[PDB]
Amino acid sequence: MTVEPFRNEPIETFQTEEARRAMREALRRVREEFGRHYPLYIGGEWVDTKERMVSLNPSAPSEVVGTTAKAGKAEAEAALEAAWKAFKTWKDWPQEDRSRLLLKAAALMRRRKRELEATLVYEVGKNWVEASADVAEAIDFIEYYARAALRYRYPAVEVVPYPGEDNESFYVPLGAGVVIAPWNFPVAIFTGMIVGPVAVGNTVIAKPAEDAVVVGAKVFEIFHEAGFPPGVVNFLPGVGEEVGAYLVEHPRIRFINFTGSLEVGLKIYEAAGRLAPGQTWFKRAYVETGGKDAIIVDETADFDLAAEGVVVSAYGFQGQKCSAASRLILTQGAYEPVLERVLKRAERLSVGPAEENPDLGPVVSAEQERKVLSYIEIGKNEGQLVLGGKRLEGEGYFIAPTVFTEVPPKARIAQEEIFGPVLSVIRVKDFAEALEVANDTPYGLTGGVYSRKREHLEWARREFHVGNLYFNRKITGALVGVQPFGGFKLSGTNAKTGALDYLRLFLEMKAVAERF
Amino acid sequence: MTVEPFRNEPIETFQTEEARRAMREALRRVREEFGRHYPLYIGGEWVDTKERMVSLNPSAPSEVVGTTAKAGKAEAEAALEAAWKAFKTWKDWPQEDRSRLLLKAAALMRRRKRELEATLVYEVGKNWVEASADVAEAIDFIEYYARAALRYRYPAVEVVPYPGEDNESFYVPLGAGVVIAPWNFPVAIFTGMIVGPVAVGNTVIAKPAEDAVVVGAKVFEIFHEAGFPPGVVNFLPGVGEEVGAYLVEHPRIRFINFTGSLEVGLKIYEAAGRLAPGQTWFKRAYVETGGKDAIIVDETADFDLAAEGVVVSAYGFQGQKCSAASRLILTQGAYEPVLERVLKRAERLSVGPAEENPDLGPVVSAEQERKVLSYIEIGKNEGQLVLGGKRLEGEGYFIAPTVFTEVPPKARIAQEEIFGPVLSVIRVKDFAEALEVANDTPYGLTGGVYSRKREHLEWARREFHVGNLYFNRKITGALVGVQPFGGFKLSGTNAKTGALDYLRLFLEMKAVAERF
Amino acid sequence: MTVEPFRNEPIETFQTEEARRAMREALRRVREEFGRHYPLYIGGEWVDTKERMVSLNPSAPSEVVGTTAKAGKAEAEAALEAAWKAFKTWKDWPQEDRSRLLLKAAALMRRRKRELEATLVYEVGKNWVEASADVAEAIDFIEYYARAALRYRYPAVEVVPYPGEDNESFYVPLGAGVVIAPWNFPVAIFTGMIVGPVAVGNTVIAKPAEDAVVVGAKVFEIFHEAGFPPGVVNFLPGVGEEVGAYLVEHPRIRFINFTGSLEVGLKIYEAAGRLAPGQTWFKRAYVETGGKDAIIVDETADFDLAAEGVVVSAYGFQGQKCSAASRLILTQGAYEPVLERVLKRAERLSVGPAEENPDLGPVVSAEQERKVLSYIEIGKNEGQLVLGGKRLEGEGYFIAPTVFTEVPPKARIAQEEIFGPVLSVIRVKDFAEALEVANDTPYGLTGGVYSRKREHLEWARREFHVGNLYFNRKITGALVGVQPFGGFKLSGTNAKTGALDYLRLFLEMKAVAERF
Ligand SMILES: [Cl-]
Ligand SMILES: [Cl-]
Ligand SMILES: [Cl-]
Repeated sequence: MTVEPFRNEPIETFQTEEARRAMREALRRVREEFGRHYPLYIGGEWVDTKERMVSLNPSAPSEVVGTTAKAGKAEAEAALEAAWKAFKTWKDWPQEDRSRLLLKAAALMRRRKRELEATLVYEVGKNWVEASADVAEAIDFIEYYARAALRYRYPAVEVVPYPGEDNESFYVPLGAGVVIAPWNFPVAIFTGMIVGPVAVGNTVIAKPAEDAVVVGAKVFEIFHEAGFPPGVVNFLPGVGEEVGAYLVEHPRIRFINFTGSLEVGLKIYEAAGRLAPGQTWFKRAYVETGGKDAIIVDETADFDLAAEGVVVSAYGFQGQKCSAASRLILTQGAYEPVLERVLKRAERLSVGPAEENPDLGPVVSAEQERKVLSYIEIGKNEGQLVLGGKRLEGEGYFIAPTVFTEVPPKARIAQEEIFGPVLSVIRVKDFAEALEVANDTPYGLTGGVYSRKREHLEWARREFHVGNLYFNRKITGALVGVQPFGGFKLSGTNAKTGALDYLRLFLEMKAVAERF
Repeated sequence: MTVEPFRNEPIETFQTEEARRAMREALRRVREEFGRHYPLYIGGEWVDTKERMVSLNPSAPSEVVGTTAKAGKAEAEAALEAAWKAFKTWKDWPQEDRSRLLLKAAALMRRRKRELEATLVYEVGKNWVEASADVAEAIDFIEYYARAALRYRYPAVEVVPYPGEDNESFYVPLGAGVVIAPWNFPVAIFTGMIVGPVAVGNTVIAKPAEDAVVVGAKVFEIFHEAGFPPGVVNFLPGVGEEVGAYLVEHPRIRFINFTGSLEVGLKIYEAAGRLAPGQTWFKRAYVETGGKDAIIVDETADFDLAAEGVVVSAYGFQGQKCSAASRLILTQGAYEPVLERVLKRAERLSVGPAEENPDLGPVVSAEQERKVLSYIEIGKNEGQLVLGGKRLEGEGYFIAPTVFTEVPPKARIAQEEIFGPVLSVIRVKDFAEALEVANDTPYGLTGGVYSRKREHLEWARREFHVGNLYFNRKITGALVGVQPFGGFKLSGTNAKTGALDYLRLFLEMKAVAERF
Repeated sequence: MTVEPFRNEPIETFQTEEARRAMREALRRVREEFGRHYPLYIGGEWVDTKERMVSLNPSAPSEVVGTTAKAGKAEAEAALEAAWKAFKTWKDWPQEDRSRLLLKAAALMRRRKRELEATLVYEVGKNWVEASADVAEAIDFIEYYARAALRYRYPAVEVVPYPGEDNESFYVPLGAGVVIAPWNFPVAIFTGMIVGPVAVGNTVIAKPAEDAVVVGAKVFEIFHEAGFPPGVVNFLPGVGEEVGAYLVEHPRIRFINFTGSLEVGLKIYEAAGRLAPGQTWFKRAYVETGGKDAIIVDETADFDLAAEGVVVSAYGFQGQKCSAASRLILTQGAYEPVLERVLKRAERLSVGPAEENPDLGPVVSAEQERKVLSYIEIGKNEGQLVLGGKRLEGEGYFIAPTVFTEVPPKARIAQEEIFGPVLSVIRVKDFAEALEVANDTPYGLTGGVYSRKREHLEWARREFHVGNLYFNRKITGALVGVQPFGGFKLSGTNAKTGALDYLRLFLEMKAVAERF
């Protein structure tokens, strides 16, 4: 290697005066910047449009964080032309050259770290630390994929030799594809889904989520300054069901990288399986679709340690994470002790404008608020409400940390992804039944077990069917490189991000033999 | 990694009827082409000249084996322009591509093996087996270097990482250089010295020895058919002192790869150290300059095995090898037993036209004959002639296997390289004195020890100062890859051919750092 | 390994009170030591002489930092006898034993770090940080070569196996050689050129530069305390053209390791190519001969970052570095913005006695002052003087940072190494022409490019023909292990210091086969 061994970007806690000072100034500059307009980015240049996308401050929705241009079918076609044209030469860049480009991008992102975090606080309502972890993760994706990509450099395939011939197998990129990102990790997942494919030679048209178009534009400012060739990466903020669907169904889109709801993921995967008119390849579609994550606690666990991890896992970023603990499965012996600790901890959580660095900020939008409050009403008819369950006063979309107990395993609130600060507690007899209930959902993304009994931990290691399992610690915050992230069942296609395998998904192999 | 592991090309022994049949047919085809004229090869095409070179059959010098063009200064300049023009793009070829080209050349040579061996027999007087080993070695050089070159591909240097930077070191070729080859291994060494530098990106101007211009041209027929780009390899048969010296002293020759006499090697090394008018680099000159190799035998040895190895080493190819055993150092207890056995074996050696596969063919030329006969006369005044020492009947330059005994260590025939079938026998007290006499010459190429005493063998491993040492076996016929070949002291610059280290000599290193 | 992974010795910045305190005390003790006399070091003992070498303080030349004995031909012969005698056994030391000796030497040097830096400040006029980097580099050479040498331990050569035989190839040291060092890095390069050869079994006679004999003696005090066997390393301060030339031309000197001017390097390389009377080997000569290093800046660069790097690169240690940026090539779009920033930065540079830790100390000697002022006069007739260009008031050899602009690419000041604080600015149309001008000098040591355009950086990576290339950072201060140091063309033989390959230059290979 020609760079130092990968290390995860430290997540800022803001305990020191220097950190608080830097963050206050970043928050103030971003705030003073409200209302700014960001154009589309196609073929290496910013391109404006007549229509626009508006991004509001979830902590005070009367405030416009900023606006962006709006991509329709015409802009989609333009981006496609630029991306395919760019692919023609981008695919031939030595891998070392492409990786150095990503490393430059990571360096530029790191320098604008505070600013990006501040933008997350205002645009999507993350408190300070949640914002810091998001940006740190994005930096990690770039650093990790830059190095990982070199493991696939020409000619990387291990083959069996043959007398009188040279037999060489190597990987080549797929082409131009589309990236459709979520709003909950608008810098991290947005960046990761883009730079992975791009690092190995693909070109990308990125479609940021409606609620996070501004931070997406700022990421592209970094790509532009880094110097990615025209067409290699394109920014197309717009409506998913419109320009997003258009690209997914397009005959000239080689692959689709998607992270979001199961509803949309199911549509994309189905569409990808169809041969659009004139299409000349079988589309590849990678989808990460969330889950209904549970944390199990048995009577041998450290109850205080468990309650702490459950609260962090269930309410971090208002429970708006595909990794969030939305289910708490407690064995008979641990039910009371753990539930009482969880409630005492959760009732002390603060809720307020994200800029104030509360424990919980607001949910991301009115629509999200509607969805979460709606599930709370359903919950009142399925389980026992024992904490919160209501909207708080204020313009922002504030929902109090909520807890339902005595919830039936097959209740809607114990099966459907709510994506809000709502925890469903399920009582079970023992560990065996705990695993039963844990596995009995259509998902399989994250999971956790708090227990001191080795046999239960090792049993879960083999039988708790989730892609990311954690013992005696929070089940959120998967670190790039450390914990390959991706699930099973309806949580997606198991495309592990922050793992060597991720890049192989954006490559195809060629075997060339020469008989001398 | 994309081809089978390296293996040495089997040396044909002609023990089967099919092998003999094939050789007889190759000999017929080759002699039926004795009238052919081979032009120069410059910039991808054969270019003829007014003057010419004539090659005779040393087994019947009135018979012409062929003629070639004769390169002068004008042709040297033409080749130089073509080689530098080619270097500009040849240096940028992926190493994998350059290696495949060599592998193709090896495959072609292997298919024309009998034809080349037959040409060696008629042009330089090698018997069948010596001819076969020569061609097999050339094939080995191509196969080995094609593979070794890949160990230096971009970016191959191991460096220490530094924070915030990419530090990449890699190898790059030198440019255009001249290869000046000997007549004793006109296919193997001629091929090795050319393909080694070429394999890693350099371009070469090859100047074959006057006595083997025809077989040198046939090697280029192979290079041409293999498809080396115009200018990469150039064929310039001509007078060493003329065209050879012109290139060596030229300010635009980047390196010189030479194998031949010490006399010429010393001149070349001195010239290489000077800055010619307008020259913009420090020239690298690699010179292998023969030796005065000895085989030591103590009283614990298997005398029959030793006598066999001595005869093989001293008279193989009429002793015209830089590795030939020209000194036989015997301790008191081994003297009589060994000398009598060597004499009995040597007196049974046949001598005659090489095509009849005798034990010994003729020496290569009238000049060589004059030199050898002169040393024989000198020997008569320094030691006691006990075998041979006469020219044999026929126009061919046949000289009988010769043995001198009671030769003083510092005698001219015990110090100077005769390059003929002349073995000097020196008697010593013990092994320690044997090592002292072995080391006391200006040379250090090959050497051997016949003994069963482990302490004597391991002692020699450390104190017998020669680049290639052999225990209880012949000291000639070093195999590519198995025995890196090159010596110490006045035997040259220790450029180990058939070894990974050989290619490093034709590369320079660049270190590029990028601060992100 | 039996030691921790190599890490570069930290370069002291002296920002903390502890560092300033330690340095002030070291400077005071060295100063109080002025006038001390150091003898020659031959055969493990200090040997005085009648004549002496005088070392003055360039910041106040009336002060004698110290004096040393003076080696003539008689002392050279004595050192040669001691070095060859020492080689006899030193070559047989297990590599692990030799490396541990170097590690001990490094530990002793590290403990006397402040003292050595202080000696550099007074003897050669380096400010505090330049002095710190010099000593840190020396420590790095010892630490790096100690480990690197183990990679060559018996039996290190990868060979192809053969049926019924043991085939073992291994490296052995060359013998006793001479090291001729420069005055600009009298601890670093002096140490590196000595310990590299010595680590693998060679013995050395070291000839320090006239202006840095005292610090050279202090290095030998460390070697002595470390315990290198008598004769392994010898200290011979004296006149280069006298005792230096004597050793270079001597028939019993096996190799020459030289760093200095191109004029002397050319003479040494030529002499090394000659066979002195009675010489029994082909001499090896490694020469690093400086350069005419340029930094290129295009219109896409961070002009502030570039101006800062240019000033550090051009004036660090008064531009008395073979790596110093003596040329600034600016494209049309970057000319004005960068030149104005360079001038504003350079005009603020302080000049004064090195002990005061100014930005620039004095040039090293009266002769150097004469040479630099002379080139300034030539510059006034070739380009436009826009800053400095004069001597400052004081006894010390102080020259103001100088800048010439509108300099013709082929002007003497844009082609010849001035080795002073003189920068030549060259205006060009674009990057293509920038590379043209950059490569058009007889040298090829260091180079740099400030640019944000990936295509220009990657183009330079392959076409800016210098051994050490840096992007968006200073082109001086190559770190051992991180950036193999050595150039192309007339900058030397490309012997990369602080790289694994460096040690191979002081070894020759032996292949020993045993047929069972
Ligand atoms: Cl599982
Ligand atoms: Cl030896
Ligand atoms: Cl280069």
